Amino acid sequence: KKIFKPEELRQALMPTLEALYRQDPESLPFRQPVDPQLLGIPDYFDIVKNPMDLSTIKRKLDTGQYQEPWQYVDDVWLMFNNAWLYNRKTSRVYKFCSKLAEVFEQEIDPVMQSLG
Ligand SMILES: CO[C@H]1CC[C@H](n2c([C@@H]3CCCC(=O)N3c3ccc(F)c(F)c3)nc3cc(-c4c(C)noc4C)ccc32)CC1
Repeated sequence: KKIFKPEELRQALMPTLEALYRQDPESLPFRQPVDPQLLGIPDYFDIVKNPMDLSTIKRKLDTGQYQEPWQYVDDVWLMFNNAWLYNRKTSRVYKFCSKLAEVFEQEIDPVMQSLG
């Protein structure tokens, strides 16, 4: 039973977020919030109720909004889940999402090792 102290957590989690950002081009569609007006997809917020993206995860990590690892993981998962939900499996964005989820599953493992 491990309970992370706040700044040990930020230092534990930030490398996993940097690993997502470092995927180029795969992280590019995820670096800023989806703007349905600019992209001419007005149904986006009908399907994606709770948007999430790397810039929002970064800001939340930087402002102590993740008190335990599972809250951070939840938001990362949410940004993947939204992208798989909204996009077709053949699309670049969908395949890029899968690449990032693959990276995340490797990079989050040491933190998970510490918890269990
Ligand atoms: C850096 O400026 C950005 C790059 C990605 C651009 N983009 C693009 C542009 C549109 C024009 C065609 C194209 O190839 N884009 C693009 C550009 C860079 C990419 F890495 C990429 F995978 C796709 N499509 C986006 C889709 C999404 C998306 C997500 C995430 N979930 O549901 C949807 C819909 C998000 C961003 C998309 C928008 C401007």
